[PDB]
Amino acid sequence: MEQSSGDKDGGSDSGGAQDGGSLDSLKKYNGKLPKHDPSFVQPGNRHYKYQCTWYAYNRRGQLGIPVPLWGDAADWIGGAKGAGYGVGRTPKQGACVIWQRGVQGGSPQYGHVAFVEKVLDGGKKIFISEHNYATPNGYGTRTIDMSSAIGKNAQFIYDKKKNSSSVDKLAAALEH
Repeated sequence: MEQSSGDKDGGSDSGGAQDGGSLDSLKKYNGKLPKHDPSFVQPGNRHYKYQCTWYAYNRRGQLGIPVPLWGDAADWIGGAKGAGYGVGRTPKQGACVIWQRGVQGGSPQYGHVAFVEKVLDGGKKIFISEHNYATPNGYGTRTIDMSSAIGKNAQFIYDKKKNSSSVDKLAAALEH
């Protein structure tokens, strides 16, 4: 089957919506998500490095948004309040979702953090990614329905910062 000379497929490049105007910070990247730096070092090494939170700090740094070290996964919503960050339930690209502890979609002891890769069907579903926390051997992606229990428990944290390359008082300094 051909339509010219061969058959090409590239519809998946539009398979999901980029949110574009995510936060305020992300819009300047034209909806393209910022680069990750494996070699980049973050001062957030004090907390649970084997927890979902560490993966979240790294990916939060990917987006060029430095955040203070928050205790445990569920704590992040409260920490955001104190740090002057916004919290919402709107699916926006890039930003990490926080599940509390004892809710569907979260790990009962800590809560759970995941990174939104895409906003699907308009914002019906969200596509998330992870490194190695819940998926062993490899990395996995999953689509969460915003209408379902998993999606309703997914809470989004919006950062006020769009400054990346600058020392943040909260991010780098525990004490003051």
